Amino acid sequence: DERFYAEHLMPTLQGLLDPESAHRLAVRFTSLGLLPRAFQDSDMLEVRVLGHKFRNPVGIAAGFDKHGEAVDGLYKMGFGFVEIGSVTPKPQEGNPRPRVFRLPEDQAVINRYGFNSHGLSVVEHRLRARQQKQAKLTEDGLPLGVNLGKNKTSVDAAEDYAEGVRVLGPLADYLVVNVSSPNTAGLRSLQGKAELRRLLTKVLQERDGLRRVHRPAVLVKIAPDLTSQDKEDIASVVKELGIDGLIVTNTTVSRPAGLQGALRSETGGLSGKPLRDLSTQTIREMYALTQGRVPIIGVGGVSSGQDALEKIRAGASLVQLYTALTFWGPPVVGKVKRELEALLKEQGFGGVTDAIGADHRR
Ligand SMILES: O=C(O)C1=C(C(=O)Nc2c(F)c(F)c(-c3cccc(OC(F)(F)F)c3)c(F)c2F)C=CC1
Ligand SMILES: Cc1cc2nc3c(=O)[nH]c(=O)nc-3n(C[C@H](O)[C@H](O)[C@H](O)COP(=O)(O)O)c2cc1C
Ligand SMILES: O=C(O)c1cc(=O)[nH]c(=O)[nH]1
Repeated sequence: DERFYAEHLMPTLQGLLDPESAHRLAVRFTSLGLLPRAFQDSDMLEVRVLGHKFRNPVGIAAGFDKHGEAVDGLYKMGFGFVEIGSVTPKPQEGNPRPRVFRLPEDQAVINRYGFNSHGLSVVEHRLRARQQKQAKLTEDGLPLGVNLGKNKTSVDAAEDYAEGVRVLGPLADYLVVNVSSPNTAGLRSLQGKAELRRLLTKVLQERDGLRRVHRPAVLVKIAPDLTSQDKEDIASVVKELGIDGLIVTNTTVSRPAGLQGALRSETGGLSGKPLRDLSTQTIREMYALTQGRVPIIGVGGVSSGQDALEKIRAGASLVQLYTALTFWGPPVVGKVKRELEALLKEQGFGGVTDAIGADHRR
């Protein structure tokens, strides 16, 4: 029940556990399938993109399952697709705790995990243990994405991503080159035109070298804090290299006027409601700059069917959410899907596909 989780369970749980502990428990419970029984996906929610079928367009954003420990439990939660990561080549602990903060009054979160990761090797074996099961899930419209990061002390960023492509690329439907984390020094500078072109050329060559059935689509995840110039350059490089898609957006280092949370000034990436429209507008811009020819996964502040549809109409073929789950719990997934379907009908769309980029055509 949506009300029970939102009004009693989640609030109570958050009053007993600090945010990081709550997240750990969340991963455990999800991996064990301890979830409230979930909404029947209708044909209207089906979407075909990135060379795959997605039974519904709502996925779990990177960061919740960083090490690929609860993939099956997440599909059970109702997500149309799952994205794990970010995963770094070698294992690393990330930043010291506390590194995640709740801003209840803003329905937001600020985190500075710093790419805490079990590493490629561990995640590789974890995914291989269910590789064939995933193959059937994917064929049944439930794709898997793998988000790649880089180690804090890496001297060659491009090689870190290349290694991720070689090790986890064969186990993913799509790979995400995450160059938008605000918690790794100098990482976002990789979004620059020159560095991005060099980086992505290497990533794509590595990807193309994989055997056909193990060749994933490659997407780039960008920040919501890019200048107009940065966006023009990214769009240019994407079209030049044939990048398969974009994930828009990661968390923001900005602090919108109006934040009420006592922890609003903590260093880190802000997620949730305060990021919603900044992300939607970034999706709108990237869609236009790419002439609607580059698939976009919209992410940032999605907690309702309306939030999802606004991003879809802005140009997103798929959407993801994370923060909303931390406030409303598992039931939010079914809620978003139910509201989205109803809105699609009310607005005269035959299905999700018909609504993609609709705002640009009116
Ligand atoms: O809650 C938090 O403060 C934060 C996070 C979080 O993962 N929160 C969740 C949580 F604490 C849970 F218990 C969740 C779950 C996960 C699965 C089942 C659940 O129902 C229960 F507890 F009754 F079993 C609740 C969940 F999905 C979260 F996102 C991530 C950053 C901060
Ligand atoms: C606690 C936390 C950890 C995250 N970790 C990652 C990560 O490792 N890689 C990544 O690409 N994004 C990461 N993100 C960002 C989310 O994938 C997403 O882009 C962003 O939070 C906006 O969506 P939301 O408002 O629904 O949370 C993280 C977000 C949070 C809140
Ligand atoms: O691990 C992290 O701190 C992190 C990575 C990322 O891409 N985004 C985010 O908000 N946090």
